[PDB]
Amino acid sequence: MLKAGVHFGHQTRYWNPKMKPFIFGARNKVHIINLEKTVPMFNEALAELNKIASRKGKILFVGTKRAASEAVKDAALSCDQFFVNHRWLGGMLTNWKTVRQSIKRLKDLETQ
RNA sequence: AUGGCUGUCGUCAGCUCGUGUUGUGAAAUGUUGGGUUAAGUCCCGCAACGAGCGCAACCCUUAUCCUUUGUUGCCAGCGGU
Ligand SMILES: [Mg+2]
Ligand SMILES: [Mg+2]
Ligand SMILES: [Mg+2]
Ligand SMILES: [Mg+2]
Ligand SMILES: [Mg+2]
Ligand SMILES: [Mg+2]
Ligand SMILES: [Mg+2]
Ligand SMILES: [Mg+2]
Repeated sequence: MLKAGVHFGHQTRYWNPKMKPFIFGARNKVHIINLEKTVPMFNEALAELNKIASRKGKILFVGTKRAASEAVKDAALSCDQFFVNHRWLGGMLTNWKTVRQSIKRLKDLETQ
């Protein structure tokens, strides 16, 4: 059921064809998602995230679009996980060996 | 055939590498873009993240002042010559 609040979908422009099964679609030439399809998927995702946390893992929230910036740092501060709040540095994971020095370099400033 | 040394483009601001990513590949990106600088100088942005040789600084000299020392250098204030 509609556990959600009020979003009823968005993104009138440039709709991706391969998302047709998730589209309900109607008003004011703006697509609206099929929340009936969403709820089982969101619950399934929520259940899985838990399993991971239960084996002790990090989730690394990612959301860099202004609006959500503060929303992310807070949600990630709580739950003691980690987050990326601003521009995602290309290669932040593929070459972790190089960004590691930047972290170590950063740690130096805080201590000094 | 060479070492060493030297001129020259040019004291011009450029030249590259590690990892990552893109391309079948030669390669590309970074190093491009908006401003700015004498400067690849700096800031912002950005599949790039960092680094090196260059630029700048550290060197010599010149322009002001202070402390120390005062002869073979100096003579403001004192004595007569
Ligand atoms: Mg390849
Ligand atoms: Mg170049
Ligand atoms: Mg290039
Ligand atoms: Mg530029
Ligand atoms: Mg430079
Ligand atoms: Mg750049
Ligand atoms: Mg120099
Ligand atoms: Mg006299």
